[PDB]
Amino acid sequence: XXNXXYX
Amino acid sequence: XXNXXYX
Ligand SMILES: *[C@@H]1O[C@H](CO)[C@@H](O)[C@H](O)[C@H]1O
Ligand SMILES: *[C@@H]1O[C@H](CO)[C@@H](O)[C@H](O)[C@H]1O
Ligand SMILES: *[C@H]1C[C@](C)(N)C(O)(O)[C@H](C)O1
Ligand SMILES: *[C@H]1C[C@](C)(N)C(O)(O)[C@H](C)O1
Repeated sequence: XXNXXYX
Repeated sequence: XXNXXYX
């Protein structure tokens, strides 16, 4: 991954 | 806020 969120 | 990221 490497991005974040939260969805 | 309350959401995340990262931008
Ligand atoms: C999500 O990423 C942030 C940034 O590194 C960190 O501070 C949180 O503990 C992690 O859940
Ligand atoms: C989200 O990320 C910030 C930055 O590291 C941190 O301060 C919060 O505790 C984490 O939930
Ligand atoms: C991350 C934060 C958020 C977008 N407010 C959420 O609580 O809805 C999600 C489930 O986790
Ligand atoms: C959160 C993750 C990311 C989008 N890959 C970033 O490193 O570019 C940003 C600065 O922090």
